[PDB]
Amino acid sequence: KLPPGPTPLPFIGNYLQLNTEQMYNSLMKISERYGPVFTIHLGPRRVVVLCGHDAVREALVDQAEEFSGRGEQATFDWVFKGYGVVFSNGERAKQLRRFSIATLRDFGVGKRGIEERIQEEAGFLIDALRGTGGANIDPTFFLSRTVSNVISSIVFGDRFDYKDKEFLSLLRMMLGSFQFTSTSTGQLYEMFSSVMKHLPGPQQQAFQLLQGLEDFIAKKVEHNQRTLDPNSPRDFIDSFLIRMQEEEKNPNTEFYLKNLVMTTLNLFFAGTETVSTTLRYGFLLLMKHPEVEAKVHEEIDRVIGKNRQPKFEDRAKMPYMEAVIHEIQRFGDVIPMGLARRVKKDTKFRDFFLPKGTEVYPMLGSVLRDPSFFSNPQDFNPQHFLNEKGQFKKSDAFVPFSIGKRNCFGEGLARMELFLFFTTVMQNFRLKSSQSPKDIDVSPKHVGFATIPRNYTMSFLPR
Ligand code: HEM
Ligand SMILES: CC[C@@H]1C(=O)OC[C@@H]1Cc1cncn1C
Repeated sequence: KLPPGPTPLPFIGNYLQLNTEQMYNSLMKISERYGPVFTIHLGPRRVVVLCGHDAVREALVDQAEEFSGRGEQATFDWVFKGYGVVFSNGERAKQLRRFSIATLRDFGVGKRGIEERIQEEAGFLIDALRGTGGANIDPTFFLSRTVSNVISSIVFGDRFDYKDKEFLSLLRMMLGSFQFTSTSTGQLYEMFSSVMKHLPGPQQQAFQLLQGLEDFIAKKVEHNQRTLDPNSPRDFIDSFLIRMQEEEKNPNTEFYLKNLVMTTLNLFFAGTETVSTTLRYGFLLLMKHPEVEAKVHEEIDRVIGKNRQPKFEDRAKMPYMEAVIHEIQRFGDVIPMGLARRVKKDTKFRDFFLPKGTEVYPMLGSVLRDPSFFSNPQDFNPQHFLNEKGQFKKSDAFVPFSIGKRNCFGEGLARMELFLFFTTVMQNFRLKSSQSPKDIDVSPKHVGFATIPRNYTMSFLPR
């Protein structure tokens, strides 16, 4: 009645059929044997795995409500503990998601206000890149510093200074723990956390980075508290603190300190690392494909010129750039196995029975590479998103933000950011790699919770 799967063993589950370094390939390999909907045992964790566009959409959209539970990610769980918008369920989820979305729009998200803040931050990126003077640099932290400062404005009320030493450490905490969950040990940790949380190893260093992140947010919330102005909130924290006061006499409130810290961390973390990873990966692809870089240039120069900052609406007259960013997001597949769902009630899903509470892995990468939707899914080709007339072409299999009732509500911000950061950088610079285009390796460094591109250095050269 449960979907079919390989026969597990007590405690280790499907250990023998799973290569923890490449969980994605391991899971896809077994679906070729059992079909697109199958059961797996990640140690004692029983998970139903959804592969391909059809399986994922049918579950997460067509049976949207039944599949709207949030599952676990054991590493982030160590810090969040089911608190915060991301890992919440039921009433907690309802309240915090609703609140978060509204307060984000209230601070400019999806509006003129945050476009300007992205624009301003992009100029600061251009300045920093200008300052390198075309030298061979690691782009990692130039990018993350810029991305992070958009969401930081919303939640903390101001950007960090680029020379802020603490800001860099915050960014390292985010990079290191994100990377960890993408490694072989990280993915083993998803199977065996009940043991591994108490053992020495890479898990502990990731925990202490998560701890550093929690500590800063806690600290920021306290400062905000002692200086709070109930009539004029400066940031996301303030709005949340204001609601906490309004709800002090409701004993079943979801608005209390721990949910504040964790939601704030959720957004600071998700609002920094993913766009940063996507950008980092984008530029590596662009250097691998010099001819794609040239069309991006051709379009930018013809549509925007050189004398003004790119803006969000330039999107509509830039089908190629839109296709390029989509392909980067499709190819880069930053969240390859989505973020775990779970069934809200006993569920009938296409001839299978899934008991209430059953965890679900929506294999987002398998949709992004679904051969029914993209002609050459393993290649980087912006034509995946283009008409024969050269106009932009939507895809139902373009699901990097996932789909359904618990989909990424940072999508708006992220789309704007990607459009602005990519265009403004490509407008002002051309890219020079350390190695020859043929020698560049755009295969991932790590694939686990996230897809991480290999470490590289590069030059940003003025046009
Ligand atoms: C390229 C950029 C991004 C990608 C690819 C991405 C991807 C994802 C994915 C795959 C999920 C799981 C959705 C699901 O459960 O079906 C998710 C959830 C989430 N993301 Fe993003 N994200 C991005 C940027 C952002 C940003 C900028 C923010 C904050 C402004 C953000 C905040 C969140 C939150 C709060 C959730 C959980 C929503 C919930 O549980 O209700 N993300 N994201
Ligand atoms: C680590 C970032 C977010 C968090 O706090 O816990 C899980 C979540 C993952 C995520 C959501 N949107 C983008 N990412 C990378």
